[PDB]
Amino acid sequence: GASGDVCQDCIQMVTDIQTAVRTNSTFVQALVEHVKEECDRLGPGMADICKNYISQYSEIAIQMMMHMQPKEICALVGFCD
Amino acid sequence: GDVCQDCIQMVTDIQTAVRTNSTFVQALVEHVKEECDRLGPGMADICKNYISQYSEIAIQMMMHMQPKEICALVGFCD
Ligand SMILES: CCN(CC)CCC[C@@H](C)Nc1ccnc2cc(Cl)ccc12
Repeated sequence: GASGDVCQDCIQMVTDIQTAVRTNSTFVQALVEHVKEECDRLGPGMADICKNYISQYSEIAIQMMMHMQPKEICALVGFCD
Repeated sequence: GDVCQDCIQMVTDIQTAVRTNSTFVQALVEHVKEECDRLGPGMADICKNYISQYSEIAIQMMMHMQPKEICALVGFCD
């Protein structure tokens, strides 16, 4: 059903994200920089803290993500199971 | 390019799931709240409260945005 379609879509997306992290040298940098820019949407005070949190934990989060299976990442976010 | 299209496909199906499955949103929000426990004591409650404060906003914004817009917002497209 529809929930089942979302799960498979997530597995497909996550598999390709991992292939991008391994084969595209500018992928991670472009994503992290973009998410830092999105911190501006939260507030004047919140944006500075948000940007600092991403800078601090981005590498570890990507490294953690890379040692997980696509279905595990999707089950973690809630798109699978 | 593949990631962008995968995101558009996933987001289109999420919007279909929200419109056709009456328990989808509730199950997702409750699941993400349960995942806050991985942050351990102290941080778990702060995380659960952030979910309870932004879930409606995030879901409504997501339901009124096009799949490509949501994907460009997260950074998977453009
Ligand atoms: C929320 C914190 N995140 C960082 C992204 C840590 C992710 C750690 C866990 C869930 N992932 C996992 C990593 C490795 N094996 C697993 C096996 C099972 Cl059954 C479930 C989850 C697993």
